[PDB]
Amino acid sequence: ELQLRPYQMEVAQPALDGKNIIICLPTGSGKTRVAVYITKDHLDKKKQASESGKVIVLVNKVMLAEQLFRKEFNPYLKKWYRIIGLSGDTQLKISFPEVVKSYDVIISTAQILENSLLNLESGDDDGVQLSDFSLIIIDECHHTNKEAVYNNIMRRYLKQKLRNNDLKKQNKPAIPLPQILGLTASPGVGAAKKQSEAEKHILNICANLDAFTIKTVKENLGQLKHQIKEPCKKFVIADDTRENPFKEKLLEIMASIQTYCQKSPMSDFGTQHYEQWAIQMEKKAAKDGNRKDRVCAEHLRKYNEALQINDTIRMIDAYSHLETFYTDEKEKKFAVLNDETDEFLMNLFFDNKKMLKKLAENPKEKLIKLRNTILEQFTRSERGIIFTKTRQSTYALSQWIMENAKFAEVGVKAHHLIGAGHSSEVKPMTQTEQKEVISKFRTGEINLLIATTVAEEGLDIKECNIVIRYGLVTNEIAMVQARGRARADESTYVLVTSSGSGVTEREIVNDFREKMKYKAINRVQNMKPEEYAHKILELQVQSILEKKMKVKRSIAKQYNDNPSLITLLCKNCSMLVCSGENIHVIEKMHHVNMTPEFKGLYIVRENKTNGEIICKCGQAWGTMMVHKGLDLPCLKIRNFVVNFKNNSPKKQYKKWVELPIRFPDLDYSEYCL
RNA sequence: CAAGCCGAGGAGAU
RNA sequence: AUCUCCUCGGCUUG
Ligand SMILES: Nc1ncnc2c1ncn2[C@@H]1O[C@H](COP(=O)(O)OP(=O)(O)O)[C@@H](O)[C@H]1O
Ligand code: ALF
Ligand SMILES: [Zn+2]
Repeated sequence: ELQLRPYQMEVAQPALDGKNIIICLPTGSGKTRVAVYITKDHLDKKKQASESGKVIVLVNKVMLAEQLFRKEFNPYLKKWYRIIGLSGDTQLKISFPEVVKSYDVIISTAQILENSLLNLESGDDDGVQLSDFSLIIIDECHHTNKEAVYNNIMRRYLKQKLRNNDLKKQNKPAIPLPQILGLTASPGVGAAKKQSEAEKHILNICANLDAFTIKTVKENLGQLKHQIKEPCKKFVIADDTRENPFKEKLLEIMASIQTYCQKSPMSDFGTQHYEQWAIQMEKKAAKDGNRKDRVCAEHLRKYNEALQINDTIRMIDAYSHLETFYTDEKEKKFAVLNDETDEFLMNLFFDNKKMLKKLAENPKEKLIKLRNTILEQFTRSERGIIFTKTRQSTYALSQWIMENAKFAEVGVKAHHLIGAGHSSEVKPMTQTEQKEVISKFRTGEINLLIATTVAEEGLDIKECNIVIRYGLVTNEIAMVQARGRARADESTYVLVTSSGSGVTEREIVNDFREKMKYKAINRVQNMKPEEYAHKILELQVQSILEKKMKVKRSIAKQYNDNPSLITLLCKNCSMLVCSGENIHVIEKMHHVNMTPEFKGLYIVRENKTNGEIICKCGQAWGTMMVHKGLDLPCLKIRNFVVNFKNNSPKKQYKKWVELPIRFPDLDYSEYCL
């Protein structure tokens, strides 16, 4: 019961035979269906040729594999060919390499394939080679960039093609190369002010994919323009003239402190510059081992973060933020006990804690304007999406909807969604839970979704009525793909932000960028095949040379692997904590210090199962990892400082890998008895 | 369900 | 060439 549309056939017509190419069309245009038709045709062709038919699909997002397998690929091609879908959630009880030759239609996340290839290179596992496949398909080709996943794969493919081209003039024997297909909407641009640079970017993409063409549609183009409707653009601007009372009280506290330790901002409050100088102050103070400098800088950084959320968020949230913060601080110090600097700071806070708590309840905003727009549009509808920067923002919006009685009066449903993985002060969602909330939305049980970048790509929905960004602009690709998800016959696109910032300017950029994309695409579609080949070959060669250079510099990077040359100190107090040798490793990942001569030092805490460690000052250090019955105390380099044996250059890495010198794996024979 | 390692991209600054 | 903030994927342990 497979179906196709005219423009679909037109755009794919080259690839139906040979022509490893790309496809560029707006969202929800049957790209997936195009791919499915091509898969079926390609395999049928292989069978009629008495030749092995292997296909594979690659998606950046884990959600997307399940989506494609569920709704598009498995249904149509189930009867004809075996199909299977893989991801991180899935368990490859068989393995990858084996299923490569079992199900004959693979769908997989990228890093899986790469991992198998890399293992093959290592020889640890049988692994897999490109030859095994006959047709490699891709989605969201735009990711194919300097060190992106896809690009790693393609770099291998390109290398092999160069070898085959070398053989072409040396020896008849050659190694097969699978046909490569590409599927995207916006190949995107590398932030090029000029359109010549943009067309160069495009050509770089094509070369990274052995494109031979972009091959967009022209003839049925009108049918598509009719078929697909663009949401009406809407600018929303709100200025934070109010909020002076509360914010200014806090700003005065900040000034008090910068004077309290001679902190010259050299910039304003409510930005990143201030944060970054605060961090550089922290760096300097650790290089000094001095207090009142990194600690005060860190507290000021916390305050600036509170302010910057205030720029877009209800102040109550910032008060809760810092309330929890200093709560933990007091708990740490009491646990340690069970100086003037911290005393000044904590008291300085608590002196205004309750008063500022009272202030936080006062009204007077962008949030109000957003509520108005949402309510109005929902009444107009008689589904909704929100994008913004931070998960915390999504939660705050959900609370704002929950508490505000007007939204209840409207009856609009709403729930927040955020990305999998833990991001430090947010409860990490679950892939399963993401599916749940998504279906709740797709079942009408949720009418107003909240999401981060993850939602911007894929997440195909039949029809969404409202799309509203809230103070979120990064790059045109993000914005355009976000607009694509509107998907309703009558769609609306909104963008909210302050008028002081250049956010609106960035929006206008992305508009101009969209224009430039076509301006360049039409310049390349109408290009010489020979000149096209020359440019693409040069770009592919350049990319491969760059990768080789990067590999060589990386190889020369880590060569020291010194056993014990150092001393690890606490960073608040420059107190000795460990030595170069007393450390040991487990899982070739973690580090630990047994030899309870260390144990005489550290302190423990736990509240709410791997308990946390803290210093004799109160500095946080690490966790108590349960491994093989042992409660090994594992520490994070991110919260300590170095001193070499010689010349004492104080340094700091945040990641053990940064450090070339090596430590040994633990031998339990020591701990016996 | 918790914790940890690595890689990547983009926003901002040098 | 380099630093900070937000997102993706994979890997391990409980
Ligand atoms: N042969 C066809 N005839 C009509 N509509 C189709 C056909 N194939 C796919 N579609 C439509 O295309 C949509 C899927 O588009 P898809 O390519 O998956 O989105 P995107 O292009 O954003 O990845 C479906 O909602 C379906 O209605
Ligand atoms: F391939 Al699309 F939106 F165009 F997921
Ligand atoms: Zn300490």
